Amino acid sequence: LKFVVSSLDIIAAQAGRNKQLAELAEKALAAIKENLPDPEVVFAPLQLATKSGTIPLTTTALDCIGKLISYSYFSAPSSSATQDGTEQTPLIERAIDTICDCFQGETTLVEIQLQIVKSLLAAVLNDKIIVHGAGLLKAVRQVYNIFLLSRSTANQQVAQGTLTQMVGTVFERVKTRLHMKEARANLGRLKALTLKDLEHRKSFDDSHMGDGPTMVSQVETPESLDAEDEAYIRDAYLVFRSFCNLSTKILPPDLRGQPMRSKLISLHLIHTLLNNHITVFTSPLCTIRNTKNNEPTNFLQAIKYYLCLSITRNGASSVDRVFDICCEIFWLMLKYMRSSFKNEIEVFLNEIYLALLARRNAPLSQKLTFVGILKRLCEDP
Amino acid sequence: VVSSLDIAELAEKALAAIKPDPEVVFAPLQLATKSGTIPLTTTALDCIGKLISYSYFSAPLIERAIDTICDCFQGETTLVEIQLQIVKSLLAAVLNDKIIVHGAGLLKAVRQVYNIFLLSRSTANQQVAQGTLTQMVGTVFERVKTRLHMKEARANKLTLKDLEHRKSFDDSHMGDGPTMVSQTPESLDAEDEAYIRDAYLVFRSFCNLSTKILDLRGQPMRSKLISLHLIHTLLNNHITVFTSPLCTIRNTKNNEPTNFLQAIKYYLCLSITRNGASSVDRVFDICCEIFWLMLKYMRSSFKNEIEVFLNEIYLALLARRNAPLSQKLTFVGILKRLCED
Repeated sequence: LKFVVSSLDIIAAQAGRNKQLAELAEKALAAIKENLPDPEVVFAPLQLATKSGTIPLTTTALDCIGKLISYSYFSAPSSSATQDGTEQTPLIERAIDTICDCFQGETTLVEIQLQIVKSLLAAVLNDKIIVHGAGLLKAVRQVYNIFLLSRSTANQQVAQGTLTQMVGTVFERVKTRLHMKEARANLGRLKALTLKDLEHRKSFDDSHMGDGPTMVSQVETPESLDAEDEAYIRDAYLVFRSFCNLSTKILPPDLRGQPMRSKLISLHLIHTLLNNHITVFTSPLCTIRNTKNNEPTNFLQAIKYYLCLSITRNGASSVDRVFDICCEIFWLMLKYMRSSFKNEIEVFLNEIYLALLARRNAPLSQKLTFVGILKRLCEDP
Repeated sequence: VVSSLDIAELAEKALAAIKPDPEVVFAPLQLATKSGTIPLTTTALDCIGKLISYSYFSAPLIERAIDTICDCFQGETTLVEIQLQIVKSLLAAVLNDKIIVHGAGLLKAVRQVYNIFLLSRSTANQQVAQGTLTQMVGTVFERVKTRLHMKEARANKLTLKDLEHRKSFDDSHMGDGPTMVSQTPESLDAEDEAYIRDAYLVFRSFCNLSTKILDLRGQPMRSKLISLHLIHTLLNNHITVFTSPLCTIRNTKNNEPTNFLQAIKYYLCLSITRNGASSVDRVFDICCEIFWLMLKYMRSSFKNEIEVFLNEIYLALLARRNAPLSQKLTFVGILKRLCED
């Protein structure tokens, strides 16, 4: 649009002692006058301006970059054999990297931190573009890192909110894809053991799944529907696995510290995703491909190791907030996964919860919370 | 005493012999009981029971007197007054001020009163039988408590079906035991042990009676319920006897001491295994109470079995959607007792 032009006017005006910057800006403004151009000619002064680390070069640049990514201006590398050379230089991973690189720890200016959270949000969660792979997971991790590392309470909060919206969206998109999948299956029919053992029980191989490039979808053949479904589901699995892993750290006797805040946001996000999208987890149509043999595997069976690991490490915590969030996760597992998790449920009941009830010096509130979970299970299915 | 004998040939022969030797008095009394009428049988039983309450019949002579008493019961067609008198005379025989009978003699009396309770048609008779039965077994265990009390002073993978084949203590051909009477460590050991074999035999008998596989007022269910009730009463009222590490019973094979709890383990677990998951709420609730006692006092000794019961019976129940809500809530209440203990 023209926000591109206002951005370049501000950048060229505020360039100051940086001649190269002014020159790239003006070169871009000139190139626009033929009404747009080569993505790189517009992207060069934006990128450079983000590297000054001052206001308003950096904030204006970040704003422009996020909006340009959301308008599908930038694209990802392709492996189509029908490309003729005329295609633009793919720049989306680089645009997202440029945004992410502006956060360099707690000394980064608070206005810039905020602008980074908003630009990643605009890049990742918009109405025209779906980003998959490394770019998405980088945006998500960067918003988390700002939540964890900023010394601004305000920024910690907007980051928490934005992170929640992002992980929520990744799973909502998967839920939509499964809904479509089941509609297609229906249409198709119409026409006619200890606690210590659980840390070493990983049936699903997920080596190098975090790897792989950024892809982009805009908003016909079953092979293609299956591959898209795989993209969506893989985003989901990587997000979920990430939070289980963050939840598994062991702490000694802390609530405003980074370790405890990390454990809490991880457990909270795991619980929220389970509660709001339990059908994504339990559907026998939800399938992700193993890395070793490329054989399709049930989603629940694939995340099982990480879920049980999160509970193994955090159940029986002496911190009541952590104990409570595990109780709720365990409730979901007890209610919607009795069959798939039968043995694990048995271990958690014997070695963590009943063990706690039998313990004489154990906090009474915790005991009552657990027993309350049992009563809730009696009065539901 | 003489009045009883005054109230055909043997009778007067006894009176003549008084001018006394036990057999001459025991002969007409025994014969009189076989009449099956009032007031012959009632008076004879009355007298025999009183004599056993005394030490006239003694340390086998007590067993024959008790046999004669027990033989007066031939089922529900037996006259009600005779039933009641039998219950009272057996009470007087087991619970008196001077004499404690051990072994078969004890075990014969207790089984008989139980049977009267099971077979009588008199609500009154079955109830008084129940009360006396409870008092008998309670008294046996109380006696053991006293003996242990003296003794410390003087000293100073695994499943529900495997539990049916896990018997570490062998009591094959342990038998009822010989009849003995109570009013130098070896004599003391013989005595402490005397009490302990009595207790073990009672408890085993009741677990066994509880072990049958199957309305609510019929004989099988009333048998099951009274066995479970008594088992629970013994655990609840005399737990220290079960938990005491000095309370020891000698194996039948090699006479090597074994802890009492470890000895009754098989039978207690069998009782829970067979009755734990019953669809009938009374049985379910009583088993729950027993399981509670096992949970509170035998966590160390019974860890694996408790784990088996939790996984295969109670949690299983909690997981079933079509399961009765009342049972689930009874179990969860047990767990909550575990919270606020």
